[PDB]
Amino acid sequence: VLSEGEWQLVLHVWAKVEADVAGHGQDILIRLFKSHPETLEKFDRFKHLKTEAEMKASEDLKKHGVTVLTALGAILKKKGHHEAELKPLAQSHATKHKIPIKYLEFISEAIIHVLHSRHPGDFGADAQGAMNKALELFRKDIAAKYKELGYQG
Ligand SMILES: [C-]#N
Repeated sequence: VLSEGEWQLVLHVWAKVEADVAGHGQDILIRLFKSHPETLEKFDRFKHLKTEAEMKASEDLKKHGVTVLTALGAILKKKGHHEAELKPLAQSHATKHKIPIKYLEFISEAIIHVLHSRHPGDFGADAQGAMNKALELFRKDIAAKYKELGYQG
């Protein structure tokens, strides 16, 4: 359970993301695909992008990044009361896309890295700690849903 103070830190930093969801989305995804190209193989529509330049050029990837961050922000804003939001998400990622929890840890790293790169002054140790806490809660609850749906991790 995160405290109100920790959620305030998470939401405060998230407000910076909201100023440019598309920009942040591109950075986070490109980051993920570069650090872990294996995650790219999971996206049929993006598998062919060879370089970072091509990724930035992709209109579809930019649209996708918006969809991802929009969903994540809606979850974070629930401050832990996200059971209903997690259900559809857990089902498509477990059953349809087969996304191991391990990949969710990789994207969590990508998010933290980008926030650190783009907002040093607002992403100090405490803010990063609060953000890490929130993302861990997300992964914990998503993993539980995985088990219930027959995927596991
Ligand atoms: C999902 N990206």
